[PDB]
Amino acid sequence: VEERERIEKQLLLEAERINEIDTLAKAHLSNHFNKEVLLAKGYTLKDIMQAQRRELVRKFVPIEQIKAIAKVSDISHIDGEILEQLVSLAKVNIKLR
Amino acid sequence: LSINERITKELAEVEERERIEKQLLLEAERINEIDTLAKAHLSNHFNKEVLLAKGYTLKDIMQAQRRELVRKFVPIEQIKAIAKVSDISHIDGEILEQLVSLAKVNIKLRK
Amino acid sequence: VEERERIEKQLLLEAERINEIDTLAKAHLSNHFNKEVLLAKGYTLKDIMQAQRRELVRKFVPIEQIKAIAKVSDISHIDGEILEQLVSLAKVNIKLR
Amino acid sequence: LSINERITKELAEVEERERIEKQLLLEAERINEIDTLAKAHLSNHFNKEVLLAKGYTLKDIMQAQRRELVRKFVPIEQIKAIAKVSDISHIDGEILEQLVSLAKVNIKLRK
Amino acid sequence: LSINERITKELAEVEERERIEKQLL
Repeated sequence: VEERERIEKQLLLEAERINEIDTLAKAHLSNHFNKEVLLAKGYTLKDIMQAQRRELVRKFVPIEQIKAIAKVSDISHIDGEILEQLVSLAKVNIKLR
Repeated sequence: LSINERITKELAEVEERERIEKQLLLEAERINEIDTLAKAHLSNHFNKEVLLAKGYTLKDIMQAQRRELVRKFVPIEQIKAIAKVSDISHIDGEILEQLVSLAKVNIKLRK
Repeated sequence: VEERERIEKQLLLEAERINEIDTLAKAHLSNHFNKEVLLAKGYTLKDIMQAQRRELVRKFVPIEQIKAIAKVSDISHIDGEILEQLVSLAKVNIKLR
Repeated sequence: LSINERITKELAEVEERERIEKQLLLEAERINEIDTLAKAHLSNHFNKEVLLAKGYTLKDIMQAQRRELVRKFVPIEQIKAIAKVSDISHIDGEILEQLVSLAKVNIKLRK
Repeated sequence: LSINERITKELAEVEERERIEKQLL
């Protein structure tokens, strides 16, 4: 049953990550990307989270890093570990901001 | 081996050599970029001539120049975030390529 | 996989040789023999390099050495180790020049 | 052995002797050139007579004269480049022929 | 001994002599 215990551990980890992302996004980007209205428009939870992450990168991370570190200007299809690096850089940017 | 098997082998052989030629051009551009960066942003003591006199491979010279440029331009926090560690002594590779891209962005915005 | 590693070593060696030859040639012979225009005219990379080497010999190395050391006046067909000796002598000549 | 086999053997035998005769003429011209060079550019102590008195083969005399001419005329850098080494003590041969050709070029341009 | 180990030793050697010179002054 400890397998489900560790699954629940990871569930809590990603839920806390989602909560942090949402809280920091609400005070930074807009109310138009709130979870309720995004769900009403018909987006899944993971899609909502990744869209919010990409918008976060499109606010703090400058474009030049995107076309150099992420190798593409459009964050529309870069998702993955590169997106993790981008959101880490965005966190650094908002820290220094 | 019919005619189609001849054509496909010929085309694959030609494409392989074309890709190799493109790789050679890419390596030449990499060497030129390393030369320009070392001349413009790093001290004379890191010139290829004196480093080669000390008995270092070309690739070692390239990665040393890259590691020095990252420390000079990229802040320590960005290194600790992207590379996940402070030390760049064992980060040569694709992560080093991302770091030098960030250093190029830093020098572009600095000017 | 180390066989490909040494192949890449030799690739870097010849790429550095090509880069050095090109850089020294551009400032010495002409812009007409630039890699871009030579490629546009339809010459392979090795053909471009050997043509640049022969032109280099035709600039620094005097003709008498060519018909004595290389045994022929025309560098058009001498390519090989003799061409290596000729380009070495050209390097010596540009050093003393 | 038919008639054609007779003709081809006869022609090959004749050509072999002609090539040998040409080789003998080439050796005579080589000896004449060595004599002229030793007389014109090298000291009397390297004359064939005194060297032979010291118990040296003819070929040794030729290569010694050549080695001395290369040092006298050809600069040390050209020797280190073409012959890949500074010492000419173990470079007798085709490389020595190239070196003496360069020495002939040097003496021609000197005048 | 890599390149970094050369640079750090060189800089430390230079700084030591500079401190000695300051001590002499």
